[PDB]
Amino acid sequence: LEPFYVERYSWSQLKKLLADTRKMAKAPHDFMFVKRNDPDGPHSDRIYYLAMSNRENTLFYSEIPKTINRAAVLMLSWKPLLDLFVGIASYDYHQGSGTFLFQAGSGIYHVKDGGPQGFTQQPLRPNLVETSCPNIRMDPKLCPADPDWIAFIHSNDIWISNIVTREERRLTYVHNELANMEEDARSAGVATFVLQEEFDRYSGYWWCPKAETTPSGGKILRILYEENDESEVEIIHVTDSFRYPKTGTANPKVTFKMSEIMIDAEGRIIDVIDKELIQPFEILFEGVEYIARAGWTPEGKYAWSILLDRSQTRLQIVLISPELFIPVEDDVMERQRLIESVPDSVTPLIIYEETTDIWINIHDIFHVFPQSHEEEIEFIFASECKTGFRHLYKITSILKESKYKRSSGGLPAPSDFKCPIKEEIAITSGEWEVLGRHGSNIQVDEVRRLVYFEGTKDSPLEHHLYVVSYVNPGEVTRLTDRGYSHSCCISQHCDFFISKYSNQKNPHCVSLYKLSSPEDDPTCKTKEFWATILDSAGPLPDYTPPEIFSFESTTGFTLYGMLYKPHDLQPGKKYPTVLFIYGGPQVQLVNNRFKGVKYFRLNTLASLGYVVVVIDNRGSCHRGLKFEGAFKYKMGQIEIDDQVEGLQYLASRYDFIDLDRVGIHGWSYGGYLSLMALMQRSDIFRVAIAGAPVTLWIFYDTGYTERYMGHPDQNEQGYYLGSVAMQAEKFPSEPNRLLLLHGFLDENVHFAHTSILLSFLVRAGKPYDLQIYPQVPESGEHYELHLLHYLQENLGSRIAALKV
Amino acid sequence: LEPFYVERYSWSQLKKLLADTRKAKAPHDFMFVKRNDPDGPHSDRIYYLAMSNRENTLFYSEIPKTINRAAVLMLSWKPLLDLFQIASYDYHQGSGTFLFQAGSGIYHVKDGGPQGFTQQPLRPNLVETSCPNIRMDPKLCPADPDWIAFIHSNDIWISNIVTREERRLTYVHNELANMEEDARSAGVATFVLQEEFDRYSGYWWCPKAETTPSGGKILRILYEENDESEVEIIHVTDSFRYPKTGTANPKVTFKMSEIMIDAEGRIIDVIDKELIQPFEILFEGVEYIARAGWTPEGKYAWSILLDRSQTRLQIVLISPELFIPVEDDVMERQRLIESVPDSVTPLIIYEETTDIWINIHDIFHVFPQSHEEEIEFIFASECKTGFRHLYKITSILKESKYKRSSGGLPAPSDFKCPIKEEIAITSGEWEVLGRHGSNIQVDEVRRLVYFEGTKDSPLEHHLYVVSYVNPGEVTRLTDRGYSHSCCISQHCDFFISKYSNQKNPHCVSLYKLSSPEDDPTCKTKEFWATILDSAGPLPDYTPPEIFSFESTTGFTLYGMLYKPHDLQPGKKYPTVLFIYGGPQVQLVNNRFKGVKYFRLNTLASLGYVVVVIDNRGSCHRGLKFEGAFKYKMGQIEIDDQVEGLQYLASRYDFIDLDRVGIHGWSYGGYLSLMALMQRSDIFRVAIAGAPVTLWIFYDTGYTERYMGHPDQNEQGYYLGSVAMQAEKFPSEPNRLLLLHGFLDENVHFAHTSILLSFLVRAGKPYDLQIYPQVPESGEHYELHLLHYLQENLGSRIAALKV
Ligand SMILES: *C(=O)C1(C(=O)Nc2cccc(CN3CCN(Cc4ccc(Br)cc4)CC3)c2)CCOCC1
Ligand SMILES: *C(=O)C1(C(=O)Nc2cccc(CN3CCN(Cc4ccc(Br)cc4)CC3)c2)CCOCC1
Repeated sequence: LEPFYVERYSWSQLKKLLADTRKMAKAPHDFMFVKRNDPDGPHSDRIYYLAMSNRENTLFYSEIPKTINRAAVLMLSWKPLLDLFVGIASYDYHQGSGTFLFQAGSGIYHVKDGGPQGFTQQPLRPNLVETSCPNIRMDPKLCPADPDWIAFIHSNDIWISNIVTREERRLTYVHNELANMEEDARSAGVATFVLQEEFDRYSGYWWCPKAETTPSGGKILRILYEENDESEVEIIHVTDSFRYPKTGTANPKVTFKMSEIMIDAEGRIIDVIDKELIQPFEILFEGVEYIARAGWTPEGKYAWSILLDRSQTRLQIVLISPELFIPVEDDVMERQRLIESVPDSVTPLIIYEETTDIWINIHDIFHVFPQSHEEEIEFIFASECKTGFRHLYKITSILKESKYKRSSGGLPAPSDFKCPIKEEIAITSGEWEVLGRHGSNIQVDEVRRLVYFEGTKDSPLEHHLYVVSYVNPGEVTRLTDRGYSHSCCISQHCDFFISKYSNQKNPHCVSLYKLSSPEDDPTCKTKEFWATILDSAGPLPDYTPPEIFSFESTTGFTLYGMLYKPHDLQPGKKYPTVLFIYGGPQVQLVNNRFKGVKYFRLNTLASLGYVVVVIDNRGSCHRGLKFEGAFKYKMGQIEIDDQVEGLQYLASRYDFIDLDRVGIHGWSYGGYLSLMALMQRSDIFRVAIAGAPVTLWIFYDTGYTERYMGHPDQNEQGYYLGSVAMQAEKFPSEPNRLLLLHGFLDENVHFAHTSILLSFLVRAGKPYDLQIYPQVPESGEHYELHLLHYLQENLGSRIAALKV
Repeated sequence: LEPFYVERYSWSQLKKLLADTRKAKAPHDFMFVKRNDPDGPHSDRIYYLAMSNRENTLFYSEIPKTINRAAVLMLSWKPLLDLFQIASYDYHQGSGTFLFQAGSGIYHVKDGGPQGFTQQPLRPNLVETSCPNIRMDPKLCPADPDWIAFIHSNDIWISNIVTREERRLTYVHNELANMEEDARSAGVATFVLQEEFDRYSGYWWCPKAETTPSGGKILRILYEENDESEVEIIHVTDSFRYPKTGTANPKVTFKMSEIMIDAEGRIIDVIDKELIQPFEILFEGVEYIARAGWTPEGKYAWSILLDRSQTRLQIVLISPELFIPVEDDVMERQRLIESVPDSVTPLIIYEETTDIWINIHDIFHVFPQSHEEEIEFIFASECKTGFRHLYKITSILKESKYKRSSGGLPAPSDFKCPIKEEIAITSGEWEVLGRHGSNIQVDEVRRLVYFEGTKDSPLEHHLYVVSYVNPGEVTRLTDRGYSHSCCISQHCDFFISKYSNQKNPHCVSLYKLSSPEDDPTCKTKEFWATILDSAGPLPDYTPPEIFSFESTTGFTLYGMLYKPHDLQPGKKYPTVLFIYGGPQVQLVNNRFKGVKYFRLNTLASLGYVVVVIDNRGSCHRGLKFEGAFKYKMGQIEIDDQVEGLQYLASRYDFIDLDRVGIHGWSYGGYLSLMALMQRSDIFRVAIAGAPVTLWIFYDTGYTERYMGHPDQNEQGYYLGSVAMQAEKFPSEPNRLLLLHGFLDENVHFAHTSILLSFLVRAGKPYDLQIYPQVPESGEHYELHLLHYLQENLGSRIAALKV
């Protein structure tokens, strides 16, 4: 078997090759369906959505016709909703009023469409909400109970503002803008760094969906909101500064407040009353580090929250009555009578609790039914805690008065607020997961008593949409077609769904499907294609898709991989191999989706003469908790076995794979594994290129690290064995084998990781290559040029093998 | 001619080679104290600082009245201090008090005063404090050695070492405050003055106490007070005030603490005094306080003041009568301003200009005042002939035409003093040295001045003496064949020389000075004793050859040549040019290069020709030679380097002109980048360590001296800033390697960072090594550099690789 040698391009030639082959718009999303209710007209529904038509991500609408010509294919045209001469990330809407609300740059704007006002046939001028606030307003939201009222965040404080009356009032005085960050670490209504980065919770305030009428003929509006104290939280610097909770250090001090807003009959503010918890957060919610999720019951009787312990191994869904909140009062005497005024019946309610020896994966599935009985609550939730696969469970929990009495002056026991479980029915089950993250949610038809959900049942390589009864769960009907991964949205009216779908051969597509029922059984569901929203571009002419492969592993699981065969393959000749790797939690690289946009350059590599290989090792997602839990406390210790195992699977089954000439490359967790690879399996991997790698888990945040690696105090040996900075001595003593790439201003994986590795590589007298991108298209081009040139001169080419 | 290829070693082999080949401060800050004991054997005790891996500390040696002139006396080092349960020191002849900082503490001891001479180590006595933070820059009051001053959290404090009384004199800085919020300091020299003018202290004791009626006294401290509020701020892995070229330097003034002491040495009172008119009014156009002190009797403070362009120097006398108590009360203040007579004016005793630049030095000697309207002093200047010579000046202290009471502002020449006389003491195509320890010692009895100079050669420093009265015969006291660094005893009967040459490691020796009985002004020297024996020629080290070549520019240029060891006939070798090439430095001279530049030898042992050349701009060749790159930094240095390379090559067939690398640090890293950028044909690889890449990112004091304000020099700043010219770099990799420390506070990493941005944006390849924070860093550097040169310049694979 002869070794193949890649063309040795000059730097100038490689640059040109890359510029020619290079020669990604946000596909429509945030769909909403509004009925036309016009019997004489041709359209059942208008859909609104966000999309890029190098453009503003903006609002569009399309017309859903009552009938189609089933001989032809209908392509909906995109009608601009706004009169435009930055972007719109998200929008808010109120059905009764037809009020849209959204941020675009510095301005909060609003418009009406689809309400009592009727339906525009032309773009609307966005109406700016006037403000006196110096700085940018963030995270605006319509009050669902009065669309004249919005809320927003200015300088880490909650404000409300009336789009009719022009009235603007600050609700919280927790922070002053002209201040030092060491001086002021307090914020209200804003989710802190760890909750954004590690739990994907972006908002920290929640309009109560219902009014309460005042006897005068006015009303009370309400805002549940998280208030955070970051005083005790590590501060770090980047070429400004922010509060980063390093693993094993302090997370922010947290609590629930409730802003109660009295409005008169003319819609002017009478008074604002900031309320606090009757007993400090730490008493009422023992053991709870993070507020993962919060909102309200549909009628606003209770607020709810999903609460986690620091070790993220215990989850509690808790009901919080507005009555548990008493005004913020200076005088002890006056304050003392308020606490007596609160009855002992008004206690917190833990409607659900679960635990695992692995970890809770937080998700966006939680549906509450209307309350049929004061003493009960009925809800759908998803959990891996029963079977080790995320499944939907319909639960009834009893709102028993607690044993604990505040009047007595004692402290509450652990299980004092636990609620009995009347009913806990599994709606789904199997060796596959319900998806509850990154847009994946459920839709509940309360009339037909059905629930639409996305899942891995047909294959862990493809997402499909499914329906099932939550009343007598059995048959799970798949609604999307096989041979594609789907990302779906269901109309609130549950008579339509939209799928964004693709596969390795074909670019993403967006289609609309009409849902029907046979007249004899409403619970049974069929789908018919209705219209295209976004036509697939079509197979890329210059792009050759990889083949998906699998192999039963010695670890007892199937492992899936992608193999990019060298273009123009020669017989008898063995080729140099590049392993591209992520291999960390919460991510799957290997699935039936178009990889031609993001991983187009794995194709470019194949074109130069490299075998390219990707493998989802254990710890990767869409394979259930047991498969994910394999590296718990042992990050870095197993992933490279699985990668090597798969590489030897392929090498015995194909002989164009030259095992003497394997390179590995990855960003973030991949950068980490690329370093671990050269360190542990020096005999397999000739070169390792580490992009922005984790090199020292003690330099990484609480929410992520402690979930997978525990508190460092109780896992020094795992933290040590998983930290490449601490094991510098194990790298090769010959150069041209280790390449480090890092953004200087990285705020997720600090440059700190790369510098601390560099000081330890120097102490250990080890060689290294480094590249830095100090601030942007120009950086990307330099990366790809440097990567291809490094692989050529140090792996692929003639001169590379001479160099040893 | 068949090309030599260096043995291709592995990383682990090279690391081992460096480690095998790898297998302490010389006596300094000397002082001579007379024994004054007729029956005893010794004339003098000498105190000095030295290490014998060890703490730098105080030692003394015994100078014998006589020696056996057949033998060689090695002085033995007696430790003066007892180990505690030192970088500098102060001394007070009359009392024999030593004062010095050792770690966090200020200690003191007595030797050689009335209390006599110890025969054993003394126990350092701690100066007790209530101050939370570390005390800096302790100094004895020359008027009363019970009192010291020191700096604490950027304010001046005093402390009596007998009474233990402690008092803060200035209230300018709040320690517990944001560094951006509080930017005032007192008695402390700011970044640019330490870093670009080597002034380290910001306050000066008046050397005399004025007696009061009560039997008490008044002690005086002149101090600088700085406001750094408008100065740019930069942050490193805290933050500090860095004046970027063309931006604001600190706001500066003179202040004076009057300290009333009673007859038992208790502080009665402390009065803070400010200039009667602001600094900007009294000293028009002055930006920098370069130097300051007192006249020997304490009648005047003195100062050497520079303009922003560093082309005007003034020496100014400042009477204490010029300061008034700080009074926020308008009525009181006006009354105080009226009470100070118009006859009391700053006296500019000297003023000079140049179209090149002023070079600040440490030479300034004031003679005892013999008349009230005359001051007699010795200064040094390049401004008359373009070489630094000593001038004896007498200036007339007339009453000024400006009268404060007329409510006007003074005109630019109102404070200028007539020059009664200006006499050259030295002259010639050579310079008096006045920096890095070089100064004069004036003998006021025999009317002679000892000084250091390049008179005999630009490659050797020598000690010289000459009369300052009928200047003529300059006598060389040090011996030819060595570069010397010297200190003269205050009694002027001895001198010490730390000397070396290319072949021999540094040595320190004591010489006795004598006069023939018939002429005290004639001076001879006799060897007396060795203070530190030379290690002897290094066994493993092979000294380079000093060469020179007559440049087309019309100057002799000097270089050093390391011939490749075990030289083969008919074979040509790869050449490493090592470079600094910048102002204020000379790499090529007759000194031992076996410590600092030992690795240039290692290179030659591996089969590399090594070249070093002092291009124009380098020092010790006078102001005209230095002035070559005025406004044009980066545009001429590499021509000289290449001229000397081409010269060596057309004389030696063993230089492979097709395989030249260049390497340096700082200015040398700059020129290494400039080299590959302008002379791509000559240089295969540039290794740039801590390069300046953007002249607007460097400081005021240095950059504006050599390049002026950026507005006056758009083209020089552009052409001299390599980061502005990233597109002129090679498109082929393994030619450019950058080395930087992330924490550099002189050449910020920012220079490397901005360069990388433009290299990326221009699609250019580069290599990078970083030292994040320590002897392990140096070893890795040496290891990466030798291996890099092997792989990419001098080995067989290197030739193949192209
Ligand atoms: C890690 O999580 C994180 C990071 O991912 N950083 C990062 C930096 C730079 C680029 C990317 C995107 N990535 C997309 C896939 N490409 C594959 C590839 C391209 C080109 C070639 Br020639 C081969 C393979 C690589 C680049 C991601 C993000 C969070 O913060 C820390 C850094
Ligand atoms: C520039 O002025 C400055 C600087 O000099 N930095 C610096 C950093 C690290 C080391 C040195 C010491 N330098 C001594 C001379 N060596 C000669 C040599 C050694 C080894 C080999 Br293999 C060849 C030649 C080189 C290193 C100096 C200091 C001021 O601030 C900016 C950085």
